[PDB]
Amino acid sequence: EPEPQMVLSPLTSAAIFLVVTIDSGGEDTVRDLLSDVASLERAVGFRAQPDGRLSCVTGIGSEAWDRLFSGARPAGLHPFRELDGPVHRAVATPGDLLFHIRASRLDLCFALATEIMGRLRGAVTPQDEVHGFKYFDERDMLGFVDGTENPTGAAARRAVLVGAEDPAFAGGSYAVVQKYLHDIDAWEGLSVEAQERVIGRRKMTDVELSDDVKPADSHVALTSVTGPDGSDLEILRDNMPFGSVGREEFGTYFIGYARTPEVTETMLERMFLGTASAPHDRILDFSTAVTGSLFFTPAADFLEDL
Amino acid sequence: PEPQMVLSPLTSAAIFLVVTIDSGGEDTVRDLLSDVASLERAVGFRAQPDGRLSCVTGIGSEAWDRLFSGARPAGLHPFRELDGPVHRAVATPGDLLFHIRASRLDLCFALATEIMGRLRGAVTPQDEVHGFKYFDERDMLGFVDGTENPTGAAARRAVLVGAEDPAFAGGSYAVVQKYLHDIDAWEGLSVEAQERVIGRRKMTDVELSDDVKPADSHVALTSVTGPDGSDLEILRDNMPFGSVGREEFGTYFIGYARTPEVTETMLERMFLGTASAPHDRILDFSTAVTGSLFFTPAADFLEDL
Amino acid sequence: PEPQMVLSPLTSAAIFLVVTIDSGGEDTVRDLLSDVASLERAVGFRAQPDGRLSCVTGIGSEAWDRLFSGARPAGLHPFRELDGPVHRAVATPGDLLFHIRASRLDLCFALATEIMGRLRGAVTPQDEVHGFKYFDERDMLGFVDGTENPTGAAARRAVLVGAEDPAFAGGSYAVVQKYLHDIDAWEGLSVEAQERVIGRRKMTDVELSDDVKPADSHVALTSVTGPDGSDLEILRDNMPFGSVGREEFGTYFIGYARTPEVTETMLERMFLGTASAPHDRILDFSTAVTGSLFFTPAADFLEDL
Amino acid sequence: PEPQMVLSPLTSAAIFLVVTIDSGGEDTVRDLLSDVASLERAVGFRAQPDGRLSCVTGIGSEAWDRLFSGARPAGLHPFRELDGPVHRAVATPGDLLFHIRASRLDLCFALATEIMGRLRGAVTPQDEVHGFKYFDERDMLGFVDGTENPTGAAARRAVLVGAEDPAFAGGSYAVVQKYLHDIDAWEGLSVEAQERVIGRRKMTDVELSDDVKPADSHVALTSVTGPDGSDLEILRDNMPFGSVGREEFGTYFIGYARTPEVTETMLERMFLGTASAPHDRILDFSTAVTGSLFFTPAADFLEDL
Amino acid sequence: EPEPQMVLSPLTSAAIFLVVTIDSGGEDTVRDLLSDVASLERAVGFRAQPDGRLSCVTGIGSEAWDRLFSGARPAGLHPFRELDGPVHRAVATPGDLLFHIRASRLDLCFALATEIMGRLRGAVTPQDEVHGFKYFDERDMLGFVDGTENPTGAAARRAVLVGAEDPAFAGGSYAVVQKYLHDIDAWEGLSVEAQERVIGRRKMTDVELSDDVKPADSHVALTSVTGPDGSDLEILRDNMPFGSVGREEFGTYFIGYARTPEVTETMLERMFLGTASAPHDRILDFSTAVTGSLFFTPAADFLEDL
Amino acid sequence: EPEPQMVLSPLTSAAIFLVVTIDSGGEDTVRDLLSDVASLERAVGFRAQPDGRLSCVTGIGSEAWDRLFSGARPAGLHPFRELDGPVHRAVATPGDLLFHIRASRLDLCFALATEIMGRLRGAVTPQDEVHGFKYFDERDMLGFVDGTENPTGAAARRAVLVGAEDPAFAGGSYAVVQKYLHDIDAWEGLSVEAQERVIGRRKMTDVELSDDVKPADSHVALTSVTGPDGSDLEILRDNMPFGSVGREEFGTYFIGYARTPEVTETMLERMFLGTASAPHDRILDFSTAVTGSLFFTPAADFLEDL
Ligand code: HEM
Ligand code: HEM
Ligand code: HEM
Ligand code: HEM
Ligand code: HEM
Repeated sequence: EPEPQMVLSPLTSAAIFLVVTIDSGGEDTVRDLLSDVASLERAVGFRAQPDGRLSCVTGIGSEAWDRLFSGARPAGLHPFRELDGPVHRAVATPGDLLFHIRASRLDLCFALATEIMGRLRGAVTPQDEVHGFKYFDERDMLGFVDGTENPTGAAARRAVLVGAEDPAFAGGSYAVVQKYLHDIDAWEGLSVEAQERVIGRRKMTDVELSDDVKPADSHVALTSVTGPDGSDLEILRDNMPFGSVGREEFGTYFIGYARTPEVTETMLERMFLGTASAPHDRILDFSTAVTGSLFFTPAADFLEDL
Repeated sequence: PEPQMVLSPLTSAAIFLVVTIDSGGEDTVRDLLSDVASLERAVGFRAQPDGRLSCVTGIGSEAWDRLFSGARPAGLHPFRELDGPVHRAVATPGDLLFHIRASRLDLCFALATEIMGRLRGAVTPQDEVHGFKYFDERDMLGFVDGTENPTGAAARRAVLVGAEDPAFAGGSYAVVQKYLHDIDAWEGLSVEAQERVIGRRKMTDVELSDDVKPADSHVALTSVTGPDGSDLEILRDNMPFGSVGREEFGTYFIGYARTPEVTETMLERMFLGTASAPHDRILDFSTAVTGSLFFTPAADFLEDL
Repeated sequence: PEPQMVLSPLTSAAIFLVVTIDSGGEDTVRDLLSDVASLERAVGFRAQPDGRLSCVTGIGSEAWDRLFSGARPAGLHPFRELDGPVHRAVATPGDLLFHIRASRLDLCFALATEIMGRLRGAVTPQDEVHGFKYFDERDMLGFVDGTENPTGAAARRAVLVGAEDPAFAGGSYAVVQKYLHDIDAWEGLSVEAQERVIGRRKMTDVELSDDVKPADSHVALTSVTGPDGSDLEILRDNMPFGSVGREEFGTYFIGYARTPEVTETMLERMFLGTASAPHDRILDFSTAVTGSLFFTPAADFLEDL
Repeated sequence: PEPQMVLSPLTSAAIFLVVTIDSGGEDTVRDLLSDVASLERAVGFRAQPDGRLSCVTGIGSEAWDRLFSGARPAGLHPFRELDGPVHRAVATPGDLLFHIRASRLDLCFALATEIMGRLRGAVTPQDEVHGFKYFDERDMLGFVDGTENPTGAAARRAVLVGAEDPAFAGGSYAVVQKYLHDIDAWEGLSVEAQERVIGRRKMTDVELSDDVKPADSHVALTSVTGPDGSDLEILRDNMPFGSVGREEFGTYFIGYARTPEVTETMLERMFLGTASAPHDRILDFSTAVTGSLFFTPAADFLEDL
Repeated sequence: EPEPQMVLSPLTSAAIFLVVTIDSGGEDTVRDLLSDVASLERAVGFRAQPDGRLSCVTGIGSEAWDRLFSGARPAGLHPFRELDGPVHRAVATPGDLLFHIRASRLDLCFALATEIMGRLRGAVTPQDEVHGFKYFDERDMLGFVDGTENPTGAAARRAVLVGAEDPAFAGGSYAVVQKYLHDIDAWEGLSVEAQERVIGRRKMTDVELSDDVKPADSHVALTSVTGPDGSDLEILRDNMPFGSVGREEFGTYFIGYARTPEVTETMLERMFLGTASAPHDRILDFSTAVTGSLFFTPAADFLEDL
Repeated sequence: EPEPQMVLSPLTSAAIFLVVTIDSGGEDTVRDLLSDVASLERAVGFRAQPDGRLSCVTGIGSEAWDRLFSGARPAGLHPFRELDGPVHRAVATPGDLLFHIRASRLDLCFALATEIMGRLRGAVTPQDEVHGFKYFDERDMLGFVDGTENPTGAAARRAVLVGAEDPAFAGGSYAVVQKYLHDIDAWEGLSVEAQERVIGRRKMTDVELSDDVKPADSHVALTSVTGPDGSDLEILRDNMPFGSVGREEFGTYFIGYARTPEVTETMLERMFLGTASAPHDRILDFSTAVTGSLFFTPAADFLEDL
């Protein structure tokens, strides 16, 4: 049985997201580090038993996969697909390796990131680094509770882990990342009731709007997708807030895990390109994506066996 | 099948709500049942990771027949009043049970508010108790309460319906009784005399030897063996409650079991007695003022309505 | 002079008990008053360092005359009923107040049990509320409640009797009112309209600017400048309480001040209005169902009798 | 088969008790063994949810034959003394092991008190150590200790007896050794020299790379592969202990494994060395003063007595 | 203003009590350590802020004082006085220095004890070392809540700290220590109600027995002492449980702080020698003192300025 | 009478440091914000009682003081003095207003910073923003415990608050800030013993090196200063780590409070210009100051009485 990485684990109060590209000639250094990442996680993490909750999920992009490995590839691994809507665009930006590092304290995340990057210096170029923090009662920078309808238990396993559809890569997952910045000035121009209509849930109490008042171009409406067989298509989101007050940067770092990119891409298409009933997701009128990358997060034993 | 959170541990706060369904309110109730898990997530997610909010929803026998057209769970029936020579276990109205737990009362109250907001005009409240942890898991009689609950696999076996009733697998049966205690009488006993009523040491919670443990002690009467030698177990999530001004010192009893027959066997022994015991001595200091039985279906049963 | 714990912060749990003294109950009460500090330590020491148990004991005007001869506190009088054009602040009976707080309800309940056990047959309960923290220090209207309470030296100056009444230095005066809210009406307002009722932003708790704050908003009416230009302040320890099944969503108001005149001035503005404001708009959603005044003596007063 | 809590994590407090069984003590011991799980619950339930009390009970080779008729676990034998050219792994008496862990020492102490109370007059104590967490999971040599323990499925595979000995499935083997350290000699080494003794970086706990890791380093010598190319793993629940007055700075070693052969292989490598290492350098600063081997049966084996 | 040592600080969950004698010729070593002890306490303690709560209170015995210092001695400092009752005895045992180390965790206590003893090695001989631990809800090994009637606030300051009566030593205090071992076998044979009559309070609830039921030879009656002024004489007790289950050692480590030894001495005299109304304190029928020592704990500035 | 700002408060797990300049014409907006900052601190902080521990200390620079206020100036207020050593330089950088925001959680800090900067938009220009985090057991990025010798209690009050020497500004303090970046690659090539000789304390245990082995150019030797009266000159440090792993930015944000800037300036002179026995503080061989500013932090009531 393949052991997954920690893709099913819960939100934490601190996170570091690091995205790098692999420099020409840096492949051997990267493969050696991949084989040791679990050992590094334990080395740091054991220090803060029992409440540290340190984990690291490592993802590899399509272009990078083909530079690192030979043989079969995961069935759905491709570069992030840029979505060029009439109004809003989802950009593709460079990224070969993702390290999604979580803990209950930032120091543990920082210590592990330090160890990883120490091993990679001179082999990679950093592309993005975000230090995420919990904001009040699991809110995002738009002031709404964010993560509520994540799947749990068996449903999460079924939504997130590769299975018999791609048996050589069972136990893996696909992660899509996008860094979003928000236009807080425009957002705060809206009444609370108008913001609720953009999201599709009540702001303070986080209760979903009734189907009779929920707009068709609300975020919740557009990201609710059912498959041809009537099943709900779900993803697991580990979004974190971030920002810088003096630069007026207020962001949401989006990261979504799913057993095939087709689920997450369907959601993104609905948001950016719209449906017969909605031109686009109204959340995008206040949110700009500035990065966009797709990664395969292999089963943990795949990494170990390097 | 995914169960509701019937296996989850005791918490520091709880709200127990029992309502009856008004004639005409059935549709509203089915709508609400389909959404209860949603509402739980809406409130609970706000307080990850330490909130530990849960809600277990149960449905009574008469309500079942009013709400659903298909098969009935095999063990589902009205609570059976037990008319003992001295003490009585009353059967009181209740169609729907919401057993709400969290580490803080606010989460319980917020969720209860949302549930009741959806049911207003469809149901009549019968009982509402706000329970609280009392020191080191003590009840209002001063004893640790819940010690011999089953855990892990033993709990699953004792609590969850399985292949004996396969269309309802993952469900469970809850019996509730609200008890009020006569604390004046109880406090007139010595500690040793109280230990003989319960069957355990008061301060340390160690079981009395079989040599010393009276036949009519509570632990003796609620220890039941099956014909296959094995102990019959239930999972109890009792909480204290009360009002000092009204001299109300209570234990809210709630017991979960894979069949009601187990919890009914224990109640029979308590109230009706055995060869060796007229009745459970705990009932000399405890009066049951409610009594209701519910089936708590698997979570996917409620979602699919 | 050692004050009672009138300056201590909000806690997550409280019990408020208000009783009247039966005729012939005086001596039993006096004996209890002399022991209440001892009882608080008896229970509270069990939960050091985090229990934070306290009990503040207050005595009403009529009761004062029944219990004690000699000097009366200068400001002590029965709560004054306020009969406004639309809203009324009722005066209800109460001779003794016990304001019990802790970080856990069990500690409060244990202490209340001890106190009432010592008073049984000498007093009659008038009110009992069990308050709980609601999210991030919110009240049942959904606003952060207590923000502008004074701290440090400013609190001491606002709350404790000093040289103006030297025999009773270190005392304070408490006004209590139990309020029930009309949540259905309140929830009919937009958040922006709610903010204009209160005078602060709802989610972020920032005060509205003076150019937008309505004259009949709550913050506007309860901001009162004294003879010297400075704000007259009180210390509020309001707690939410309620019952979902009875649709009872409440705020237990308790405010401490060095003279009742401050609190009474605020009440008059709220209920009777001013030239600028008909009445406090919070009262269009909030009904007072009790109203009592108490003097809370210095701790050494109680210890000596 | 329900295992005892041999797979559970390190805790901040522990008591290790080793005793021998006196003449005629067998019946008393068998009665205790049947009740030990009940005693754990008695104490443990008091400190839900965070007490994390557990007790693992082990029985030695000679004791097994005195207590039980019928089959013996395949791997149970007396601890094998190893007399190396420089260092010795001593064997000392021990019939019963109690490995008691919790998040607080009180819980461990209370359970140990109850156990020893039942055994008074039937057993002679041989060793008692009260262990405590030291900073960030450090040992008395200043190194993080426990990092490479197996977890999850790998831990089950490494620790629990399976189909190779089916009557005893769910059991495990525990080896204990009390080590005292020469802290003066240790503190005479540079940090970098200490890291070469252990095989990991001192502050950050990162393993030295293979190019730099000495062959007589502790991590090198206790890394063993079976013929399959499989890593042989044990689960260590080591705790620091000591007495400053007596200059007693210790490590209480306890390691669980599915067969004693794994742990014995490691001890042989440490004490007797390999082709490339005379002995483990950790032993130049560490002296074993006890050594015993126990079998820890499945929990239901004990309950069935 | 004299700065006291942490003699007013509350009970903690962990404690080490160390008593040593000063070997011949060890005086200079000890004086240097005394000047450094606050610095050692910060060196260890700062690592664990804000919740470590580490403190160390250093005391010096009467004989040791004369060996260490010339000039003024504190007025109340003398060797502990042996009390030879008809039945029970309070023994006097050697002790020149006391270290009363407290924290929320035993590691901090142990680390600081280690640094202290490492500096005193070869200059001192250990006489006693006890590792105390909190037992449930502030109970002692007899199962009673212990510490309830300790003074707080200004009442504690008045009771504990030397003031104008000995101005050269203002902000000091006096500590008496006794290690007690209990006969738990005998104690656990009593009914709870009989135990309550020994102590003077309710066992489970910790409420004081009323005057009309409390026995004259109960512990609470014998340790309640009114001064000339008709006011209560008070001490501050930081008693901790300790023991070893194999040796049947179940102990109370008594430590009591007071502004003058006369207060603690009066209490001990009542307990061990009794009154007109009581032969002795019934607690002593289940408790044997095996050490007894008296220390002065100077103001912190005294130690640093030597 | 005078209530200080929270300059005596302890270290917390999270901090934001914001330094801004006041734009031409920004003065009135700033004065209005200064009068409201306490109300904003309460608006956010009350939400998180009792464990949020939110505070904000507001400082004003020398040039800004004269732009903002008429009448008396604090006696010690002047621009930060650049120190140009032979090897190392302490740079002076622009800064009119300092907001030192601390809490147990970063969200509270970020929320309050957001409210302050929202009021100042168009009136100020940000110069520096640092989000500090606790690193293990109060360590800095050099791996040493940092803060140990801070004064406490009465000694802190005396070291930090202005008193009768400047009675109009009694209850204020002076803050010096410097953002340091560390050369961790160079630092990590030193043995632990060599690092200990740079700092002047044992790395793991934080015990001070004895006076025989402590190098005269060690950090602790150079920042140990006695006044003419023989007494130690003390400051209160609230230094926090910060960093970005991808940029290899590993920093110490230095902030030191004192009753007069002369104390802190003497320390800086010793560090940067050295003594007869030490060319400069060895810590500076691994640490570069990239900001340097001096602020007066007035009593709370001074800000309010605007
Ligand atoms: C731009 C920043 C984003 C923000 C601030 C945001 C915020 C939210 C919020 C507040 C909710 C409702 C509560 C919850 O269930 O989590 C929500 C739901 C959801 N979001 Fe987003 N979201 C963002 C981007 C995305 C993206 C890019 C996707 C998909 C690619 C996505 C997929 C979802 C899904 C599947 C749900 C659950 C809908 C349901 O089944 O009820 N979100 N998000
Ligand atoms: C006044 C109401 C009740 C009180 C205060 C109470 C209290 C207790 C206490 C103190 C114990 C011993 C510790 C423990 O194992 O939990 C106990 C055990 C138990 N009670 Fe009750 N109980 C009550 C009602 C009931 C009822 C109505 C039932 C069953 C219908 C029940 C079933 C049990 C069971 C099964 C045990 C475990 C006995 C054993 O296996 O040792 N109890 N209860
Ligand atoms: C229905 C009952 C009440 C509710 C729900 C309520 C709620 C609030 C809220 C939300 C605030 C703003 C935040 C704060 O500073 O605490 C506030 C402020 C205040 N309330 Fe009330 N309150 C009630 C009754 C009263 C009463 C009866 C009094 C006085 C007799 C009073 C006096 C004050 C005062 C003095 C302030 C501070 C105003 C300022 O200076 O900004 N409140 N209340
Ligand atoms: C003498 C006292 C002992 C001390 C202080 C000690 C300390 C340590 C330390 C610091 C580590 C490295 C971190 C870790 O992975 O836990 C380690 C690893 C280990 N120790 Fe020891 N140990 C001792 C005795 C033993 C004994 C007696 C055994 C086996 C019979 C043992 C088996 C192991 C194993 C298997 C590892 C993991 C090696 C690896 O796979 O990396 N240790 N020990
Ligand atoms: C590179 C920036 C800095 C780092 C990493 C740093 C680190 C340290 C460390 C590790 C200590 C020893 C433990 C302690 O007592 O806090 C220390 C002490 C000290 N530092 Fe620094 N420091 C730095 C800059 C400064 C600056 C700029 C000053 C003064 C202007 C200063 C003043 C002090 C003082 C007064 C002490 C206490 C000395 C004693 O009395 O023992 N430090 N610092």
